[PDB]
Amino acid sequence: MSYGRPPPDVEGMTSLKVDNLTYRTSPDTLRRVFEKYGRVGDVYIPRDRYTKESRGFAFVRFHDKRDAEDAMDAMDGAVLDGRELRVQMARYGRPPDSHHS
RNA sequence: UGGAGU
Repeated sequence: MSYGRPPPDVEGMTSLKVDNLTYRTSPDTLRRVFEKYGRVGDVYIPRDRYTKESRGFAFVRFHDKRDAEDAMDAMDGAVLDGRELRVQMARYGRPPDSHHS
């Protein structure tokens, strides 16, 4: 079982974004950790789709404004080693293509 | 480096 192609509603929701995954974090943790604030519409990683050498972040996505600004006002900048969280609103949309030619 | 999904 996998995401495949989860259809969001980004055209009518807050579409929050989160990043700054530590050298020991994963999207499954980023989900259980940000799900407690309310809900998450997606939690996914570009992982260069075939090289995964980046993984320095995991683009999580929210829909509730009140739960998106709260998770941001309650976890971003809560760092203690040089990088723990970075969360703010998205202003950029899904890729049409970045992995083929 | 703010997303490369069948």
